[PDB]
Amino acid sequence: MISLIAALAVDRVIGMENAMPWNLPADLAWFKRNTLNKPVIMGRHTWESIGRPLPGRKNIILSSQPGTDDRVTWVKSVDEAIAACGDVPEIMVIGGGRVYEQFLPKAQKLYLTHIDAEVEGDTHFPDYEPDDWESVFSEFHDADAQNSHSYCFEILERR
Ligand SMILES: NC(=O)c1ccc[n+]([C@@H]2O[C@H](COP(=O)([O-])OP(=O)(O)OC[C@H]3O[C@@H](n4cnc5c(N)ncnc54)[C@H](OP(=O)(O)O)[C@@H]3O)[C@@H](O)[C@H]2O)c1
Ligand SMILES: Nc1nc(=O)c2nc(CNc3ccc(C(=O)N[C@@H](CCC(=O)O)C(=O)O)cc3)cnc2[nH]1
Ligand SMILES: [Mn+2]
Ligand SMILES: [Mn+2]
Ligand SMILES: [Mn+2]
Ligand SMILES: [Mn+2]
Repeated sequence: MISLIAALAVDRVIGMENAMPWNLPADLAWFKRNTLNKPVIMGRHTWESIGRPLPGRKNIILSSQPGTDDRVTWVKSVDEAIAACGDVPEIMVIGGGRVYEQFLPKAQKLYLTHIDAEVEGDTHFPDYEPDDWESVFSEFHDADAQNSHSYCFEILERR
């Protein structure tokens, strides 16, 4: 099973200038809990944005060019990325925009954080057809002293 996990600001913005400009510790904790001990697939731009391997996960990087770091697994196509994960129950695709576009048709589950923040950005999460997805979990949180915007965690499953 393939799942996508992402955090979206208003208008589905996910990034600006290869960065995420907000800081929401509760969302990073949600990301860690839902990805730990699973393989994570990311594109090369997101690998450069993160800047180091994510511990406790098999890190698979999609790039057309040879890898430059043997602490992670480099693959050259979607099918190779999937095969490199092996026979696991759940593969997590962690972006960025172009990678989400390629895996969305193959995904059964979306883990989305909706952040109430207006962000100039240059990368968006793909348009997804709402009729194809059922919301199976949602949890709203107001802003607090650690998290400066309100946010909504949602899990959607393909119908
Ligand atoms: N808010 C969130 O949840 C979230 C999550 C992830 C990322 N982001 C943000 O998203 C932005 C990066 O997204 P992006 O769309 O620019 O880049 P991306 O999807 O991270 O990376 C695209 C790169 O991945 C490689 N790639 C993708 N598909 C491939 C394929 N089928 N075969 C081979 N290589 C493939 C290519 O690398 P080569 O050029 O090396 O071939 C391509 O240029 C940043 O702003 C980051 O902060 C946000
Ligand atoms: N919901 C969500 N939030 C994100 O921030 C996010 N980020 C990415 C890509 N970027 C990043 C950037 C940093 C870290 C990171 O530092 N993660 C640590 C934090 C653990 C914690 O804060 O408790 C990790 O071990 O996962 C992960 C992904 C992909 N999907 C996401 N999905
Ligand atoms: Mn092929
Ligand atoms: Mn197999
Ligand atoms: Mn949203
Ligand atoms: Mn806000």
